[PDB]
Amino acid sequence: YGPDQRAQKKGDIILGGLFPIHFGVAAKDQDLKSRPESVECIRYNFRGFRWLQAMIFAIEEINSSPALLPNLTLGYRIFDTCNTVSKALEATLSFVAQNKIDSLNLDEFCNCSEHIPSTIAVVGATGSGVSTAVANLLGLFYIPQVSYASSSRLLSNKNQFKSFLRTIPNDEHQATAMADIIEYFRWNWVGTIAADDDYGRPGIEKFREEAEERDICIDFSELISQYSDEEEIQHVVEVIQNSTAKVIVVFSSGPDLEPLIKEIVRRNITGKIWLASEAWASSSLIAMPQYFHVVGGTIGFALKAGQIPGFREFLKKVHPRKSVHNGFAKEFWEETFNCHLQEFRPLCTGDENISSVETPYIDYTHLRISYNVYLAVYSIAHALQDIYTCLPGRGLFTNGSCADIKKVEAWQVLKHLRHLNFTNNMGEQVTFDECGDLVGNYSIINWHLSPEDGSIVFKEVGYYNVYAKKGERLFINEEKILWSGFSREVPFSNCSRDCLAGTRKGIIEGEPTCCFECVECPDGEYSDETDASACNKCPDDFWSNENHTSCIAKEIEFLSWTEPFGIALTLFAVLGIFLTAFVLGVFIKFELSYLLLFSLLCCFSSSLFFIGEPQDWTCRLRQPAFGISFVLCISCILVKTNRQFLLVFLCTFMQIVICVIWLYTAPPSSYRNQELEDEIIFITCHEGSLMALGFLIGYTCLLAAICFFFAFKSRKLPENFNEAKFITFSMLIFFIVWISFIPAYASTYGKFVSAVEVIAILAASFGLLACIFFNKIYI
Amino acid sequence: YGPDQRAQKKGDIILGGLFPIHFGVAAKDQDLKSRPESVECIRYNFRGFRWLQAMIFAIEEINSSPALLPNLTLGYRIFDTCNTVSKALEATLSFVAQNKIDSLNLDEFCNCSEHIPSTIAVVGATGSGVSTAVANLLGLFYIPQVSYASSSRLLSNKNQFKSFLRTIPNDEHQATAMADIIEYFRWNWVGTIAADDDYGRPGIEKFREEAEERDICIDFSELISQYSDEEEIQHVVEVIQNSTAKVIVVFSSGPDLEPLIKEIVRRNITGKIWLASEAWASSSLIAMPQYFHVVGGTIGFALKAGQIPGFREFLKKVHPRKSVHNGFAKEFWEETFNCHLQEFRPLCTGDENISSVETPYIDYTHLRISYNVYLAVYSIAHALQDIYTCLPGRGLFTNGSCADIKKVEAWQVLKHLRHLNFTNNMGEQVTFDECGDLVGNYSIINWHLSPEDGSIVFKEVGYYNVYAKKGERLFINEEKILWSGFSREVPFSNCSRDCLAGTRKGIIEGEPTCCFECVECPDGEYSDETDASACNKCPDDFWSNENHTSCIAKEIEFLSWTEPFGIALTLFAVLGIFLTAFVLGVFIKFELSYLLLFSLLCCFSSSLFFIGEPQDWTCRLRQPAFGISFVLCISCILVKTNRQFLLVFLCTFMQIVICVIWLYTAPPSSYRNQELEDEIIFITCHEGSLMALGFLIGYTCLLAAICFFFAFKSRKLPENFNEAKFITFSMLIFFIVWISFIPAYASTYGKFVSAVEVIAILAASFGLLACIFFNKIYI
Ligand SMILES: *[C@@H]1O[C@H](CO)[C@@H](O[C@@H]2O[C@H](CO)[C@@H](O[C@@H]3O[C@H](CO)[C@@H](O)[C@H](O)[C@H]3NC(C)=O)[C@H](O)[C@H]2NC(C)=O)[C@H](O)[C@H]1NC(C)=O
Ligand SMILES: *[C@@H]1O[C@H](CO)[C@@H](O[C@@H]2O[C@H](CO)[C@@H](O[C@@H]3O[C@H](CO)[C@@H](O)[C@H](O)[C@H]3NC(C)=O)[C@H](O)[C@H]2NC(C)=O)[C@H](O)[C@H]1NC(C)=O
Ligand SMILES: *[C@@H]1O[C@H](CO)[C@@H](O[C@@H]2O[C@H](CO)[C@@H](O)[C@H](O)[C@H]2NC(C)=O)[C@H](O)[C@H]1NC(C)=O
Ligand SMILES: *[C@@H]1O[C@H](CO)[C@@H](O[C@@H]2O[C@H](CO)[C@@H](O)[C@H](O)[C@H]2NC(C)=O)[C@H](O)[C@H]1NC(C)=O
Ligand SMILES: *[C@@H]1O[C@H](CO)[C@@H](O)[C@H](O)[C@H]1NC(C)=O
Ligand SMILES: *[C@@H]1O[C@H](CO)[C@@H](O)[C@H](O)[C@H]1NC(C)=O
Ligand SMILES: *[C@@H]1O[C@H](CO)[C@@H](O)[C@H](O)[C@H]1NC(C)=O
Ligand SMILES: *[C@@H]1O[C@H](CO)[C@@H](O)[C@H](O)[C@H]1NC(C)=O
Ligand SMILES: *[C@@H]1O[C@H](CO)[C@@H](O)[C@H](O)[C@H]1NC(C)=O
Ligand SMILES: *[C@@H]1O[C@H](CO)[C@@H](O)[C@H](O)[C@H]1NC(C)=O
Ligand SMILES: *[C@@H]1O[C@H](CO)[C@@H](O)[C@H](O)[C@H]1NC(C)=O
Ligand SMILES: *[C@@H]1O[C@H](CO)[C@@H](O)[C@H](O)[C@H]1NC(C)=O
Ligand SMILES: [Ca+2]
Ligand SMILES: [Ca+2]
Ligand SMILES: [Ca+2]
Ligand SMILES: [Ca+2]
Repeated sequence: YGPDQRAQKKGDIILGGLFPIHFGVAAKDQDLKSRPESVECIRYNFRGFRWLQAMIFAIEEINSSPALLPNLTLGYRIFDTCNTVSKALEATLSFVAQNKIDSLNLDEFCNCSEHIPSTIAVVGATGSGVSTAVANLLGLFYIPQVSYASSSRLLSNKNQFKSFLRTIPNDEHQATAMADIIEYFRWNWVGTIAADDDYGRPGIEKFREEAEERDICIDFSELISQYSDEEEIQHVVEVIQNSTAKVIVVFSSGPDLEPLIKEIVRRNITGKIWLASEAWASSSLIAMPQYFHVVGGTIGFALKAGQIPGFREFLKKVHPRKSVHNGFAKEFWEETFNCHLQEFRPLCTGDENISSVETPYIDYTHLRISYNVYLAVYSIAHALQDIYTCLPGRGLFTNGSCADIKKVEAWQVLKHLRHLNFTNNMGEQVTFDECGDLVGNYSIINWHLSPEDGSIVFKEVGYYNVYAKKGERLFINEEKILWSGFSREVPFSNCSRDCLAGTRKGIIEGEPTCCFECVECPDGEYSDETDASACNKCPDDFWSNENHTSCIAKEIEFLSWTEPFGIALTLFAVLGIFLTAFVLGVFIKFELSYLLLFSLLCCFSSSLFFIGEPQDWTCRLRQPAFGISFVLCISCILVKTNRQFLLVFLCTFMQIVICVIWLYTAPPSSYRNQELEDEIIFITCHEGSLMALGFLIGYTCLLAAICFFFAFKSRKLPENFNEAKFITFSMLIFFIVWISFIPAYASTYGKFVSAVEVIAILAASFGLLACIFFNKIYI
Repeated sequence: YGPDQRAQKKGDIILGGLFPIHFGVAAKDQDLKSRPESVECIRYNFRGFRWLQAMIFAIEEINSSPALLPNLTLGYRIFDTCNTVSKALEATLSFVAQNKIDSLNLDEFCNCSEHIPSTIAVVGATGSGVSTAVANLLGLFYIPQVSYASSSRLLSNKNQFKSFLRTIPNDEHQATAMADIIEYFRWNWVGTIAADDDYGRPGIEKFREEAEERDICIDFSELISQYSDEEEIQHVVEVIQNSTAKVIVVFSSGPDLEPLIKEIVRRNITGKIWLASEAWASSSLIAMPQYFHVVGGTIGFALKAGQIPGFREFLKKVHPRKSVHNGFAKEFWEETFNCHLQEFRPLCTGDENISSVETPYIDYTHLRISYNVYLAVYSIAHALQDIYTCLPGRGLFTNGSCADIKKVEAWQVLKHLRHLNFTNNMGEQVTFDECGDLVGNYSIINWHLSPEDGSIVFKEVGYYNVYAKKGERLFINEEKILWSGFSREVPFSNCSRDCLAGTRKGIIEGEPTCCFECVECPDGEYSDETDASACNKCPDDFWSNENHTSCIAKEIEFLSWTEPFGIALTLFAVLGIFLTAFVLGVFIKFELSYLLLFSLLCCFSSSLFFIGEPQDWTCRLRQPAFGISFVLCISCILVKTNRQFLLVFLCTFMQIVICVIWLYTAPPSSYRNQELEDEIIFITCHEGSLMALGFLIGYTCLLAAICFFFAFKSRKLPENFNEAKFITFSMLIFFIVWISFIPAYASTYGKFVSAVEVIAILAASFGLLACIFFNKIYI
């Protein structure tokens, strides 16, 4: 009853089932001026009719085989939901009629002797919003509903849907797989579009939750339908164009993506690559070659293919007249042949060949959902069989007491369906869990343009083994994948391009983390990693490179030990010591010849003890550069004509005591400074307050000025071959050297602050020897 | 029929309605050993019973008033959903019994003469998952459903729910308001918890979508229920503790938050402040004083209060025996008095006062949902009235032909309900939109502990005017708000604390943007803003401060024009020029007295033309510092005893020609360098390759060495009061000055590179005058 397009056949036990023979209802709206009448469905679904044939086929095979349910035939009242909740509820109200005794005891019947014998288990409602509406109704009467293609996670909530089983995997696996795919191809900037019903809406929440643990931040999320208006589709495609994310994850059904794909190919937005949900990844409404400019190379999902024998030929035996138990065969025939059956459109002969025309009823490669229909009706049969072969004292009910077959109630069938364990034709075990659902392995496909009048061929490119460990479930042989239909390289789909190791990562205010900016980091970068969030700081021994990479450029080594700018001065000091030694040999062969020889050799020989890399000892050894000059300058008070003569310890020991007092004041320690940036490693010996200044002013600025005060009366006086004038010239030369020393010493640094001191000491020690020894020898 | 707990009363036209008298069903599960029987509901809902009384009250008021629907009474079969889809569907299958003629024509009736006269409009199903299940069923028969409290956005989809109206606002406004609240108090780190049904699940998607335009990034999102297990509640509160976000947005119903609040107060997680959805913001299951340690100061939402007169006393007239048309009064009485009515628990007298005991049936302040029930049944009445007062040729149906009253069908009532326009007792217009829903203004509340044996008082702290402009809808008088029950300052709820203007903002890899890190930025920060994402670069005139704030510290001004380190040298140059001028006056009073006076005055007077801030002219004027010395050094070849004498242009004009050739080689331009970092603004005049070196070696290193070659025979020769020896001493002094000049010039910079040149020039010009003029005068 109810609708007048059934597929009815009697039996001892009647199943019943629901199928999408059409695609939706007529788009006309009731203004409710007249009495509102039944809406007509509009498009036609050959794949849905094939699914109906798959249910019918297994019913006939069970009824023919005596090895399963003998002496007992099965019936079916298959209705047709035109993919809508209203058309589904119209049918499943006629399912529960003889069951309407419990609450409404006012049934009275008065309509049939068998009173429309009760259905025992419905099969289906492919739509997930359809099954949610039907299972609310069939949970009052505990009739088991075995869906074949409704696959949302809301239906696995057994406090509300108390009688619901399904032979399709849940969608907590598929939304994980579409996160693992993006994690495998390494994108981080995607977009989501879901159908606004119970298939896409809770299926995209799982994807949003499971693509934030992998930090794939999502650009946009928009909801579509199949009854949306042009402003909504406009808003959606403006969001699509207005963003830059090439990977779009569409979690939607077949005919709900149709108004979006129509509009996008009408506006020619080429470039986006679509991940596909399981519903429309193999869909004859989107797999059209005129759409291939935009939809191409879409990575999809499909369930594991099944094998049904003889079903291919059972499909061929269809006829509008020969099928008495099939109300849909006629409208199928006149749809596939554009006829008009009699009992614009030509009248139909009724002898046509179905394999002539091309239609998705028979043009197919793999049984996927038809296998699930087949498995569902076999599972109902095997639960009935395990009711049929139960012995007393062994059953599943109270006190082990099982029940009969001829008076069987639906809750018993549900009880035996919960504890099911049986084997396929493909030899696999089939069990429903505590939430009543199979688990299977998806087979990832890819849409290819078959270039010999073929519309679109689906090339299998991998799988997704849900049985394996987490982290390793996804195997993609990615040699076959033609991104956007033709290409071979993986398209870029990040938000910002990952820039190099010269820079760190800086951000934009109010934007997701998957796109950034990158700015170079200065003065000690050592930015070693490729996508560092903050480049490090260089260690104190090194300085950053030109291109700011890892700092192996180290600091300075300013010592000047064997440098060619100091080796010549070392040679000059050696020649000065040797010129002192030859004069010593002449003055030995042929106290003023002893002390003013030895100390004058010492002040010229120990001057080379301050060139190179300093330390504690070589930094404390700069006070003998005053002490040896103090002893060598005793000639100016010892060799005068107005000369007891060994009393030079009146001032030399005073200088030694001042140096001993300054050894605590100024340090015996070389100190580094960092005055430049890159090569600024120095050593400068850090004279404390005034120690060297006081020593110099107490010895060398005093001895020459005292000798000038005594030889101011001797410079205009010849004595001992003009030794007075020669000593006055030597004192003036030493005063000139110490006048040249001071500001050039005070204004320079590092390598060039020891070189001036050693040059001044060599100048004094060479001058005091040359103005004395040559005049004393050659005369 | 159906259930045996009705509230039934006859009438010409019967309404029917659904109400949550209990809170849920018994937690026992069917193992399905026996035949499964009807589940019993468990808790009791006094507020739900008050809502039922509010429906009954307005039905009696309409039936008493002759000014609305005269000569026509109204009936009602009010059932009770125990807040479940199954208990609702049991009732609304008994609603549609006489309507079951269209599809199932096998009704036959055979049960009643009037055949259970048809309901015309149901009222309610407060649960949004309950109304979604009922409205799928009542859209086949086009019965108008007027919900009073189901308020999700899925129900406003008129392709599927073709007959559904509601007198409660949608929840696209409330989820916007809870984003505007957080935007007003300026947090950016919140957490969301929603009930896993159709009230919280699509209501939190609107909040997630509308709190990313304001960049309030969400920490966690977890779904709860009321039939969840202890592992799930454990997982949720571990997520709550394990995070640091004090603002938690709970979008859930009354009894679904109960298992979470029980567990949280059992684990004493104090500190989180709860934003409240409209459902549980005024709920007698969560507003309990023992829970106040955790739930306190929760900002809530409530609908606009209504005013019903006499309803307070109509509630008082209740009795289990006097109410013949109310099956719930008995179980209400024995629940509110712990009696046991007869026809552990004491037997009940049946004379008790209801206002004695405290219960949410009568302990209330504002009618909120009861007003919506009242408005719903008045709206049904007024649509019936506008059917009743229609004239022919005027109606809303086809050809203007309206229909009668005595044979009225439900779709006509739906047609008149769509075009409704009527006025309240509070004088406001009530219209349903094209999606069939009122719009109202929420009144934001806050939970306060009434400290005189009061449980929890709800203090109104503002509103949310949805009629106003976007951006300005939310008014919170925030002087009343006690955060966490007692405090007064707004609690901090950001992810990272907003740090200061010394630093920029750096990020952590794999974390949301609402928390960051902040690192100081070096060497030209000028980080002026308070939360800059990247501090700027300082301009070329300035350098960054110590605390890296806005760089008003500028660069150097190294010129030394009127400095006290150059003013003394300016005084020395003026005294040198005056000492030249007095010798000029003496040599005038009492060519070697003309040229060697004027050029020797010029080389000492023009030396002050190179101290200060240089320019093009003052940078080109350093070649006369060679030219004037070249003319003043002609005395060494003009005043000799072996002296035609005006042939000084043999070398002075050669020097002038070399200077003219060098005026193109070396620039007449002062050049800046930046050798230090902070104060490094210099000007150094950038001598080109060798121009000044060639000029110096061609004039001053040549004239003295040529004069020494001629006076080597004259230094041991007195002539003209020893002028030869005096000129030899002057030439030696000039050679000493030029020997002191060179490396101290080559090794210094900036301010201290002009000071050495001007000192050397003053030393030469003072020496050549002092060794000549005094000896020529005093003799
Ligand atoms: C879009 O942005 C993605 C950031 O999420 C980039 O993903 C990065 O890819 C790198 C490889 O290309 C990964 O490097 C790997 O790091 C692990 C350490 O965990 C190493 O063992 C691997 O050897 C190393 N791979 C290689 C080839 O060296 C990054 O870890 C990964 N980033 C993250 C956060 O996981 C995408 O590369 C980028 N896409 C494009 C096209 O630039
Ligand atoms: C948590 O983080 C929030 C960031 O989202 C901070 O919000 C910031 O608050 C500031 C005021 O406290 C805002 O400054 C305002 O900026 C506007 C310019 O658009 C000016 O007109 C206002 O005068 C100015 N307000 C003041 C008082 O100067 C920031 O704009 C705002 N940030 C954003 C992105 O909107 C919260 O302050 C922070 N919470 C705590 C406790 O630190
Ligand atoms: C699940 O997917 C896996 C992977 O494709 C399939 O496991 C394979 O099974 C065959 C037969 O046992 C083995 O030869 C292969 O080695 C397996 N692959 C592995 C272990 O990686 C499996 O058939 C799929 N289906 C089911 C129901 O498990
Ligand atoms: C909506 O909220 C607004 C704000 O509280 C209410 O508007 C006020 O209405 C009264 C009466 O007309 C005026 O005196 C106030 O000035 C209004 N407030 C404004 C304009 O900010 C209004 O009553 C609420 N309800 C409805 C149905 O609009
Ligand atoms: C797309 O970008 C343009 C450019 O500003 C803007 O005007 C338009 O509103 C955007 N559309 C959407 C849907 O954001
Ligand atoms: C769309 O673009 C593709 C390539 O840019 C081009 O081949 C095709 O003709 C375009 N179609 C339309 C309708 O613009
Ligand atoms: C035993 O079985 C009978 C009927 O099968 C049942 O009524 C009884 O309750 C059972 N007793 C037990 C203990 O299981
Ligand atoms: C029952 O199912 C389990 C796993 O689901 C399987 O191991 C076992 O073999 C099954 N029983 C039979 C008899 O096949
Ligand atoms: C909470 O944090 C602890 C500390 O690492 C961790 O062991 C635990 O798993 C966390 N719990 C959750 C729910 O993340
Ligand atoms: C919870 O904590 C509050 C304050 O820290 C304290 O007053 C209260 O006694 C605690 N309760 C329990 C059960 O620990
Ligand atoms: C006029 O009204 C009659 C009955 O009310 C109806 O049958 C007819 O179709 C109407 N015609 C028009 C043009 O509205
Ligand atoms: C009908 O409703 C509109 C707004 O909804 C209002 O302006 C008008 O006054 C109403 N009509 C009557 C008669 O009140
Ligand atoms: Ca399809
Ligand atoms: Ca933003
Ligand atoms: Ca409540
Ligand atoms: Ca992360």
